[PDB]
Amino acid sequence: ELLDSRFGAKSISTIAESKRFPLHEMRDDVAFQIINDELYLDGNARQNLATFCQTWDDENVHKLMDLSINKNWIDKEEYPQSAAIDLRCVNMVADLWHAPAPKNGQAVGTNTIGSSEACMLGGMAMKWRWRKRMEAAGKPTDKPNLVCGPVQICWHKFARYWDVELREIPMRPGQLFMDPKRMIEACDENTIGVVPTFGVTYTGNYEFPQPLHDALDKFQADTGIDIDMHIDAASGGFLAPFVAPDIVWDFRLPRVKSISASGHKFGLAPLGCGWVIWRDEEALPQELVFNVDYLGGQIGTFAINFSRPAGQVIAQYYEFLRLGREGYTKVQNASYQVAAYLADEIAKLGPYEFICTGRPDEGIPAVCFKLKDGEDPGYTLYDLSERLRLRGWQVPAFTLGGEATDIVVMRIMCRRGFEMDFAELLLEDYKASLKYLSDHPKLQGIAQQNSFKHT
Amino acid sequence: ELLDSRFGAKSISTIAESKRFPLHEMRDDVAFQIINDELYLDGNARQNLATFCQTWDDENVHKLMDLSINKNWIDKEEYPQSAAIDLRCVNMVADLWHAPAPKNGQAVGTNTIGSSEACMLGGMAMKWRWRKRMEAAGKPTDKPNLVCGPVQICWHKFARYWDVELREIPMRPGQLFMDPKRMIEACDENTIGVVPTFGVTYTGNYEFPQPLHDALDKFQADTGIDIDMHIDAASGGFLAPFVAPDIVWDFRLPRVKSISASGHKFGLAPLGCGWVIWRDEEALPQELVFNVDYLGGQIGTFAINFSRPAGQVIAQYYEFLRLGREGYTKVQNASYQVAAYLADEIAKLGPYEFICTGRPDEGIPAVCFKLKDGEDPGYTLYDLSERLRLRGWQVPAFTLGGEATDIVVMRIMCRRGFEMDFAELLLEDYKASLKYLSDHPKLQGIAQQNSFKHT
Amino acid sequence: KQVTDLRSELLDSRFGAKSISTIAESKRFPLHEMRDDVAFQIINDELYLDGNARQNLATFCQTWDDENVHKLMDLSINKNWIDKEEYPQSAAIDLRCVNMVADLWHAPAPKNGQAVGTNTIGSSEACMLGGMAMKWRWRKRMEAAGKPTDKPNLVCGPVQICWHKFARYWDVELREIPMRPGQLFMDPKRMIEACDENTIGVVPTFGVTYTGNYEFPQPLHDALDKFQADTGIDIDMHIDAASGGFLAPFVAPDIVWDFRLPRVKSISASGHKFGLAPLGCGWVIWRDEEALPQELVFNVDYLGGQIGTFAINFSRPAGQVIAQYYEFLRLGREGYTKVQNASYQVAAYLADEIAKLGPYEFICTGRPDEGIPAVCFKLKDGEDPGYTLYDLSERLRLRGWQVPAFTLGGEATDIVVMRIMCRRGFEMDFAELLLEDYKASLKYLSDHPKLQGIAQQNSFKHT
Amino acid sequence: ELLDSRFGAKSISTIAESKRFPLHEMRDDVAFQIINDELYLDGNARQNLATFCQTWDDENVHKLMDLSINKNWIDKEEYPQSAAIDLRCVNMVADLWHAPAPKNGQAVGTNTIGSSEACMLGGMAMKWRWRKRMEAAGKPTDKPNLVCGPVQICWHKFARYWDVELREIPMRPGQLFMDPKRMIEACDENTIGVVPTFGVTYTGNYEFPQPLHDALDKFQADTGIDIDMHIDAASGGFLAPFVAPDIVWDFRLPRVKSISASGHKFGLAPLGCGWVIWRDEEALPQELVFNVDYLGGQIGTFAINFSRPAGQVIAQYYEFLRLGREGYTKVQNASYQVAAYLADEIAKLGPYEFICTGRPDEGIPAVCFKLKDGEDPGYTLYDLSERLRLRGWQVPAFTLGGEATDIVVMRIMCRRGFEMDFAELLLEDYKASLKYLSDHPKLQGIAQQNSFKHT
Ligand SMILES: Cc1ncc(COP(=O)(O)O)c(CN)c1O
Ligand SMILES: Cc1ncc(COP(=O)(O)O)c(CN)c1O
Ligand SMILES: Cc1ncc(COP(=O)(O)O)c(CN)c1O
Ligand SMILES: Cc1ncc(COP(=O)(O)O)c(CN)c1O
Ligand SMILES: [Xe]
Ligand SMILES: [Xe]
Ligand SMILES: [Xe]
Ligand SMILES: [Xe]
Repeated sequence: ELLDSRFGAKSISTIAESKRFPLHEMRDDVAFQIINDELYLDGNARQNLATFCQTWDDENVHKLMDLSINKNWIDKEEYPQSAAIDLRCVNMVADLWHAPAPKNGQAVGTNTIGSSEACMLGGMAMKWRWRKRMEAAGKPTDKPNLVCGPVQICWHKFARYWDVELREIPMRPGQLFMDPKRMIEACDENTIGVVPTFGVTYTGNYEFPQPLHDALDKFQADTGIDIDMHIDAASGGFLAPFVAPDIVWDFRLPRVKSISASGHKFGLAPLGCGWVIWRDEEALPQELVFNVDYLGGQIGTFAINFSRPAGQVIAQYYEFLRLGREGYTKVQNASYQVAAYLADEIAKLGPYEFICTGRPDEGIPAVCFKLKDGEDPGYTLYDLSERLRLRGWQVPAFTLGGEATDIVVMRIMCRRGFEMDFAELLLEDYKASLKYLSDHPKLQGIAQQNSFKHT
Repeated sequence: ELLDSRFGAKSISTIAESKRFPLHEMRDDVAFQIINDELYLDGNARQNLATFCQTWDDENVHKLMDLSINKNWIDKEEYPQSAAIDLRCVNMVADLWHAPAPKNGQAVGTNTIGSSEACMLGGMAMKWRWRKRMEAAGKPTDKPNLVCGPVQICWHKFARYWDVELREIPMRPGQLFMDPKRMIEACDENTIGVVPTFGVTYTGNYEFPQPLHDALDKFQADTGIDIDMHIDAASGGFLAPFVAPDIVWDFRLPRVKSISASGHKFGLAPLGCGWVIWRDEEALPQELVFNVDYLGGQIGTFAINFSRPAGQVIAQYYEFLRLGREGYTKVQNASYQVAAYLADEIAKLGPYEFICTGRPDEGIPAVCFKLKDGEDPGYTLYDLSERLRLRGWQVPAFTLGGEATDIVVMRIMCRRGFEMDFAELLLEDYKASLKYLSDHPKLQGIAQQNSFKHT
Repeated sequence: KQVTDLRSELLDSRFGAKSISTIAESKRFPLHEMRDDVAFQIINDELYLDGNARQNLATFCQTWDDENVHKLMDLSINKNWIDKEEYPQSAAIDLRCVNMVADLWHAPAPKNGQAVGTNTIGSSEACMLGGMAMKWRWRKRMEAAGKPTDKPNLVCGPVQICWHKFARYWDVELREIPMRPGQLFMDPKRMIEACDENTIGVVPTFGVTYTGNYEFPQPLHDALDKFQADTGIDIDMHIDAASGGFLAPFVAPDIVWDFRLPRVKSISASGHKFGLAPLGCGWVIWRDEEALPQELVFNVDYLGGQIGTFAINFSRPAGQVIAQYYEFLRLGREGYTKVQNASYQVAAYLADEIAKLGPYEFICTGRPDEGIPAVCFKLKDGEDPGYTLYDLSERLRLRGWQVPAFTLGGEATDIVVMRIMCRRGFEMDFAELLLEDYKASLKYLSDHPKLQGIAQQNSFKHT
Repeated sequence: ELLDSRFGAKSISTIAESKRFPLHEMRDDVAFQIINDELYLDGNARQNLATFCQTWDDENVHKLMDLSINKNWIDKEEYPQSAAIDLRCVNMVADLWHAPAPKNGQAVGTNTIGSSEACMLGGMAMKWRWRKRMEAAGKPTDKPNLVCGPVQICWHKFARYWDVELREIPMRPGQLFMDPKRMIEACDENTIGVVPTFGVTYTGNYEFPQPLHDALDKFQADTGIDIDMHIDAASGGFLAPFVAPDIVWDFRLPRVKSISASGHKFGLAPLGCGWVIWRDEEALPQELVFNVDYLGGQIGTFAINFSRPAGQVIAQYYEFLRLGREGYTKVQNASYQVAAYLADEIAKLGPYEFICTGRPDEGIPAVCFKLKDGEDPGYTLYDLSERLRLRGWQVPAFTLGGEATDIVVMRIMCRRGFEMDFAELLLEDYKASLKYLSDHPKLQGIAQQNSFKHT
């Protein structure tokens, strides 16, 4: 007769008969506690330096989210003020990225669940534009390809799910990104677009759309093939407009037909928010828009999702209102300041070569380094990653894709709430780890599992 | 210069600085109040009988959601307990639908944001299975079609986005649903699958998979053509297993390779929860599964979205645990009792012809009706709907699709929280409106806009 | 052949248990206990059918929420206003409010440091108290003069219902100066005509419920002076300043309406209107000890000696007084002036904007020197824009708004007006959105001419 | 230069600018803290045994009241559900007190802010009924009187405010309440009615209506004069129906035309809730009723107040619903158990004579006693009351009215939350005080201020 020390009663196991739908009722408050108690086993992510997504808490965001638990984004009739708020965000994000001022006062874009949806949506519209143009000219439309650099996994999914051929320019030592030369070599009249990554996941560096844009202009000159771009700005999109307004990467570039980003990365929204914006009505094929009947007349949607919570848009709106440009600038500078500082300090502690050092004009606030080629300080980065985990930190070590499959890097993400003091403390732990490693030479070479690298 | 009476300070208009990204910071607690006050203009949906989604509030769900605001469903490393709760639900749903007990102890399915993503996933798997089968028979794969009845807009989206021809059997009078005879005429060797809708959005009725299944068995006998099904049980999927276990619609049928439903409809989860289950490992082409690397190995996802909150899954788990089968039977029975009462009471109040009378063996808890042909009681259903809005209720009137385009109906949705007393009150207001329309005959015919119908 | 699995009793989807109905079982006192949390949920659930009043522009009462008012109210649920013994600190606070209000209205500085006045549940109670004391003063002056006291009358303009109640309940004849086109208010000429030696007082309404205009007490005061010079009859006033009472002192301190005028013997107003207190708070102040006849004061024994009360109510919560005190303290003259100005800004903009949308004649355009923050208008005479204000009201309800249209009293019973109340929380942005919905409705009414003339029920007009 | 230690800032005194309206703004949170701090000087009433009103806290009641802060009882249009609940309460109270089942389904009554207004209202209705009768008979209506026993102050108010001669039958030793003999001596054709008090404030005893009713029946036989009754059941009204249903005091007696009670006494509602119910339509002269226009028709009010919170009615409803008869019987008995106990136990502690010992068939849960005539234990009750204050308790010692002005009583009110355990502790403190008075004989005779005795 198994008992539970919590309830002073007969034990209900969650693991026994977690394989069948449960047969019986159980008191609501007991069910709540059992789950609540399980959840203590989840991490809080504050010491997690792998993830990009918002992990900090603001009481106001909890209140907005909690008011919004039942508020259906798709139901414009019942929730007309949430609907209004969503459209302001669309306009505000469009403005931020130099979208040509919209003819009717309303920018062409949509909120999404994350950058993943936002990319498939950008992806579909590219395909359709390329398909329309090619049928008009009487040509085969069965073999579209996409040209890009070391892209996030959403692009591999989009390519697979929509039968487009992924021409990914491989990462290679001393050329880790998509350069203009290799881009051009991979393009022809079946290329639907080119996708630069404005903040490479693996390393934190920017892929600068301008030099690529110039190559595509030249390419049109030489071949007559007119290629559009879509900027995956999952993280850059809410960084560069504030701390590096000089970098031309957005709608300021004529070939850029759409951009996407994550609200719930550096836009500071809570998990469950992305954005995609098109340059104008022509960037978005009408065949893709579905009009749904409501009382005030009908509205068009381009989204994969239908019903879903409006909480994250309202929270996004709250970030936008309370910070503005002036506010976001100070926030993102804070992060860059932390990244820079970690970068300089870590350089002093071993023979490291730095792929990314958290400068605002090169990428996102991220430190990314590898060991110097053919040097051996007595540990690998997997080893050091293991030591830091014992001190509560999740600092991922992993190998790159492509022809740089030989290279192991360590990458640190600096997000909101990882302030200068927690960086100090990481550093103390970092140093203590180097010390234990050197006191225990036997540890070398042992750890060999990659960590989660994707978001 | 303009002041605000809440703050006794210079006014900030959210409607003036609404077009561009704001330049200045504002005090957090003022942004919060500004937004909080706007959201009072949203409805609370408790008198809305137009929607399927949960709008009831339970204190434990709010707590679970609130703890879960940052829990990343995709980050199995940091949130391993959330990961575990998710997998449990997958098994529990599979079990509910009579999926073959799984070999390795883990059923084949995934959580989704809603039924929209669930259906595209199932839709994509149908396409690939059909493709693989044609390529083996050395036949062309360029003209896929999908056969179905009056489906929810997500299937129109699917067919557009993925280049499949939608053969929608049209609603017509005395013939609203996909019947076996009409289904068979639309089938051929390019049909990727047939999708019954187990709870038709427009009317509430079930399309019964079993007689369709018999027709497809006969169809393969006669032509050698072996057509699969995917059941869109958006609403029925959490009703029938409890209050009509003897309706054979699920994996008990060999042709049914996958099923989807909404957790946030009758599965009682909060907004942002959907499910899709496949019959077994072979129903899911591996080319569609993506393996992400993590510390404890690697898990395979099939999902359009990537990062996204885990609260909904956790809340769904709460509902499963606290109610079980005995609980859910009680809960759904309650809604059924309401709808059946409403249908009986309303029938006595006008010259009405009923398409759906809210019985558990016919469909979901919904009453759906139209005016009897050639009868004219001095008003239209649009008219009665507008009178009802004035007494706070949202009871939609709209026209059916296909050939029944001519037909106006009123459709009442009974969800959790809309209890017998509330139904009594609506009944009073309905009578009160009937009277006011009879006292003011000039009102007949004026209102003619369709209401939100789609979920 | 069955396929179902049903239970043979009525169930509730919330509780997965047997149904309990509030509606049958609403007829007799209930016989059985029920679980507390279930009782609570059943009730809380029903209350979602109440409006939140944010789009209700018919009411004067406070509808905005402020976290601190909620906490203060929540601490005070049990605090009994009448129980000076147990809640000496609440008693102190109440006394401070009375002084601050007196002070705000230029009451003569009290001899003993304590003004003569009381808190009440709302203006209704305030007014009966003012009316009672007026009646008693007059009764005594006549008894002194050995005259008959059985036929008292009260002169006033288009007043709120409470005066109709007071007049009935207390056997006083109501000489209401009737509203009529182009003279909607008690004017000096018609007031004088109604006045004789049984007039206990004249009651200017400083903020008319129906329209929002001020009846200005000073011209009336002048007439009443001239009237004494001619007849020797000495008539008192009492100002029903229900709403204007917490407006003019901040935005129009030059309008002479209060104790600055010697005939004004008491003033009443609502804290839970432009006072900004939460529902259930009024005030009445007497000029001095002599204005409140001792016969009306009841003395009750407490441990610290005895205190005198002039209240209709006895036991009652102190929350609103404390809440009112919070408002006074946190705002001051400086804060009120701002908060009040904000509301007048909304009214002025609505009035200037709405004027452009149809053929309207304006009774009140929300100007600080004319009345309260209210917009009140009627259709111009003999214009037919294609709808009545009743119809326009209806289309507005469908968009969530409650903007009343109702007929005026007296001889103007032939006029339909629309009135918009602008209170705290109804800010410029919300006024922008009303304007959009108003425009949308006009467009709907113009594309759908059959709607004209159909709607004809009066909306709630009184507070 | 003066500082506050709480805010480490320039001091604000509430005592300075308690004289004039304040000039300046302060920070909201500071204002709030200042006030909150002063409130700590208020008692919490748990040891106050002088009062009648509810002083116990229940979480649900707090939430309801807090939901209802803006809910306007008069505004039937905006808060239709609060209106509906109000009306149910009228019906439940009517039934409770054996009112004749109302014709049209709605009993004639109204909620009020307390017993005081409810008494005013019943009083006016009495004065009108007599007025109308007398006019019809062509007789003087200028000299109305009221006959009553030791009434609560509201009846003295009633009489002054409405020009009715109060004929209060005075208390006298051995005869403390209105008895039929003296009642009849005071009655005539100008008597608007007799008011028995069903739970006398000063003592706790019931004035029994039935023997008076017989006296009034006999009276009408001898003289032709027909005299109505109003019961003041401020406290008795929510006691006898549960623990003494046999006492015939209510609408079972035909001459009872109206009854009034406090919700916030033994009705268990929070402060600000009273009831008055009429026997039927005819009991309530239509002159007194005012019709206000709303949209759903028009409603009749008979109230002194106009705008006011609906929180308390709602709270009252919750108490009714959750408890019922069976609950109320339990709650009320428990209080009687306490007062019975105190009465037996105090009896043993000195030379006391009891006026009221907390028996259900005699009065409310109160103990009221005086020192035995010509007996001197060496203290007065005033002295005992003061000793008890020192140890936290408020136990009032006062003198009775009329011809018992020679008499000092102590009176203990036993209300909800003053449970057996607290009585026990009062007894301990009671014994210690007597011991202190015994050891310190000088203390005797010194204290002489009457306590608050009225509610
Ligand atoms: C470049 C890029 N694009 C897409 C994504 C996916 O974003 P989300 O998880 O917000 O859907 C990420 C995060 N990995 C990314 O770095
Ligand atoms: C049959 C069906 N399938 C798909 C959906 C879409 O579900 P969701 O809102 O969860 O995306 C609905 C609800 N409209 C539906 O009725
Ligand atoms: C002039 C006037 N008098 C008194 C009142 C009554 O006040 P209350 O609702 O606060 O009791 C009102 C509106 N009710 C009013 O506007
Ligand atoms: C018998 C009697 N009648 C009337 C009242 C007045 O009650 P309230 O304070 O609820 O107005 C009381 C309160 N002492 C009472 O006991
Ligand atoms: Xe869009
Ligand atoms: Xe999967
Ligand atoms: Xe007073
Ligand atoms: Xe009433």
